[PDB]
Amino acid sequence: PGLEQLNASPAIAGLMHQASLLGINASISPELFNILTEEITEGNAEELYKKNFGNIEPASLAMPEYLKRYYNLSDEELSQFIGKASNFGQQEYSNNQLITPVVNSSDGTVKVYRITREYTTNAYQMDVELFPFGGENYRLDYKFKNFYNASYLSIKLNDKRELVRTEGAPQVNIEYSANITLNTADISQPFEIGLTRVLPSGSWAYAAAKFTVEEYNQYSFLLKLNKAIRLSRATELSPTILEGIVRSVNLQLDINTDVLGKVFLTKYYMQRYAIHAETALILCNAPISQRSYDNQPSQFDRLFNTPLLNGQYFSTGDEEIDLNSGSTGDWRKTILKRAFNIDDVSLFRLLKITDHDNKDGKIKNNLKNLSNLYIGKLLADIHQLTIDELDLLLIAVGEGKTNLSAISDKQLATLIRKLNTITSWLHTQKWSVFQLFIMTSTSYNKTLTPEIKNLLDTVYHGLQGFDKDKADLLHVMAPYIAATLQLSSENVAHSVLLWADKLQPGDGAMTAEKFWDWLNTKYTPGSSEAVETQEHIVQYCQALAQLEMVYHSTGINENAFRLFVTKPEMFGAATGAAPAHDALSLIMLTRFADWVNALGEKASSVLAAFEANSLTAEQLADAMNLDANLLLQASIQAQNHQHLPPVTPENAFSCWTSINTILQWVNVAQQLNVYAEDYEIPSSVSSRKDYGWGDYYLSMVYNGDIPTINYKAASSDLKIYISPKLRIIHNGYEGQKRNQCNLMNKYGKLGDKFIVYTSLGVNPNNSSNKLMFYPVYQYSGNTSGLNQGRLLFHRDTTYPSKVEAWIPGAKRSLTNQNAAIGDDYATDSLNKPDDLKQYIFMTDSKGTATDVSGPVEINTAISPAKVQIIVKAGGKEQTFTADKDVSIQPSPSFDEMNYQFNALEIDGSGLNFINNSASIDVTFTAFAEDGRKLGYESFSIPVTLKVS
Repeated sequence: PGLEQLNASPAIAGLMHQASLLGINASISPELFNILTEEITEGNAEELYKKNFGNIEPASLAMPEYLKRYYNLSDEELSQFIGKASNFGQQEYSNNQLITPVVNSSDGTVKVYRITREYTTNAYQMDVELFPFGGENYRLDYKFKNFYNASYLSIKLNDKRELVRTEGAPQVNIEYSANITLNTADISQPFEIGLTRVLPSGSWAYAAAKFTVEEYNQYSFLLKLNKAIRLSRATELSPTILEGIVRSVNLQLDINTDVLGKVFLTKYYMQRYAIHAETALILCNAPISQRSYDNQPSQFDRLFNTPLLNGQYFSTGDEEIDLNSGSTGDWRKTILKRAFNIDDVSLFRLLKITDHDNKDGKIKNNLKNLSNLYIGKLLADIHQLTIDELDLLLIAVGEGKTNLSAISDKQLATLIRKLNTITSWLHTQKWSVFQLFIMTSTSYNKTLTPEIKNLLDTVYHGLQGFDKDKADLLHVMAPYIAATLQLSSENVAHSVLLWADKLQPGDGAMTAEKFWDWLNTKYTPGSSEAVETQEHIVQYCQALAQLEMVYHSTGINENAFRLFVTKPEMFGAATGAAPAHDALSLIMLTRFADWVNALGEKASSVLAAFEANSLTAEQLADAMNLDANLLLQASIQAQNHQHLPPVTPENAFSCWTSINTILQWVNVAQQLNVYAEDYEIPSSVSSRKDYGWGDYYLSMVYNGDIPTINYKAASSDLKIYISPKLRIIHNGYEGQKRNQCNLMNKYGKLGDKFIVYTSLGVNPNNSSNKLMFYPVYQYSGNTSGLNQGRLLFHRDTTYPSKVEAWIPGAKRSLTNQNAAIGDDYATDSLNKPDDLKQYIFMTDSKGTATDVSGPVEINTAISPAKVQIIVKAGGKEQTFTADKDVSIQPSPSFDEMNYQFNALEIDGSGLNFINNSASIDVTFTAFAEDGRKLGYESFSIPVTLKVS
């Protein structure tokens, strides 16, 4: 739980990137990872919508009740993603963005508007807002702060195009509204609405905001909203809280890996520590978010001014604040005092941890400094450390020369990690930070202690004439120094000497040899004055105390300790490099010792095996009494992930560093433990009784069913309710029509209007192919670029060729050079649509030729309204129009169109019954813009009555 062991064993965790780590505590599936990652553009919007959403139209999804129901989210949770909405059209900015759906009753369309506001000028002296009332007409709300005594005010879209001008001089605290119109050309670019007020002498004061207005198709909008929502449910954070994180971290409204990483770091910080979301964010290295959202006070005011000294923290960034300890400054210093719960002195130490460079206690008051001091204090706070402990521990890890200052985000994160790992470790071990500090750090403060004077005298008289040949130096040396040290045996001391020599602790690299030389040469006992080098020798002194602690602190088998000191190489050391003193290393020695003791008596065999290459896994297995394969797969597992010492199968068993890593694989795994007088009706009726083609046979209605039939019985009367859905598709059974239609779909959108050709033939002469081009001529229409016309064609021939279309009437030929294999268009210059009415001769210069006949003009436009449903029961036919009946109407798309009829009421009796059964005719039909019927598919719904 909480993934504590994953935190405990950094080696195992090290294999994986934090990004994956997120998967455990906060819910984000690999695919969800993908859903977050995909980029959303307006072009992409439709497909990604098909991607992210099913058949549902965005008009259906946009309804607020529908979302709540679908997501199973509370109204508040829903309100967090989407700007709040009133009963009225009025909507307001929430989290510095406006999100407004706008539907026009005329069109029957759903369009979602999103506006971005960013202040270029002022932000004081100005407040401007923009609301979309409808297409092309917007309401502008602007209020004035600051004073300007102007003759008139001009609201300008750009330097040129003033939206509004006022003869009166604007006054204080009055938001004034003026209706303004913005064009589609205007909307496309994020424009700057600038309010300039001119007073005779000023002459003017200027304040302006940059608005980004985005039009969203129903589909894409839901997608982007989707990411906002999925984030909030899974991470379990507020959409505003996330908003701060995203807005803070990267470009507006984009969810990135870094952003996820930040959500994760915070969650981890808050899971492990009492810390609330806002404080954990700063731990994550963030700046205090000054914004106020959700009717909550900003992170900053809540952080600093929940209590009141008697002043609201301005956080201006202008004010110089006296942080030194030893001075009484502004109330601002007092502000800091209540917030952190610190004295002036300790605050000074805080500032110093924040910035070593800052000579006097003065602060810029910007966000960076506030974040830096707070970082120092929280750095102390999350772990169980006072500022003293945080200071020693920072110097001990070795970091604190280094200041928070401007520090790499990468480095702040590293610092966070180191602190987290060690703190959890000390916490487990029952060791204080100071105890750790005395042992870790290379400090060794220079002083002639009585203890030191005594060691030296004994050793000095002891070592004075030493002959290397006669005896081992360490051996001879061991009892002298041990004698000085309290309760250390000769062996313990000898092990210590080895470690000291390997470590070389000091600003001056030190060796016992260096040490002895200095002693003989320079040192005199009982003399106060001495060579400055002494600081370095003092280094030796504290260092020995240090090394000794490692042995006692870790609790290592003494022989094993000698082994580590004598051959750190086995422990994965550089073997040429000094035995490591790090946090990573100290834990390593400790885990190694515990392991040795666990081995117990057998440990001699193991450690001995350890001296040579003889120790292996599965040998290790017998000792641990774990299954051999467990160790072996630990090894495989080690080999696959990347580690500080790399791990290879040859090596998995022979070198110790791999062994320690493999064992951690073990720790992780073990942790996971791994009569009739109603209608005696048929119980349904949906079979294609008949299917009919469009009038022209160009388009048709593909099979889609009338889901069920219901009925209510009355005296002589019958009420039957039906739910038939309509489908319109443009594809032929097969042939040229499909090709032409494919061209229309590929090259153009729905309602567009254009000419297609009925009869295509191969030319006698000029043709080897018996193959023909499939032409269609597009017009300027709903979606047309510059051109009046474009000639579209589909060519079967694989080989590259030029296609030319010649017109006898026109006497001009549209040309395409090296047309694409599948489909291509020859643009028309000095385009006249009338020309294309005339007979066209199309050919490849190479073997293909075709002659086109029977030109037809077609209008693809179908209002959902024009399409109908017809019914035959009894004497009278019944009809139902789409506008009333179609709940949501489909966006014009060439690909397909679906129409939904809510429910329809139908006649019965009459419908005369034959063979005691009768059917109710239901036929779906449609009519396009040019005036042909797209097709129709007729259905039957049978009914049975009494029996004669």
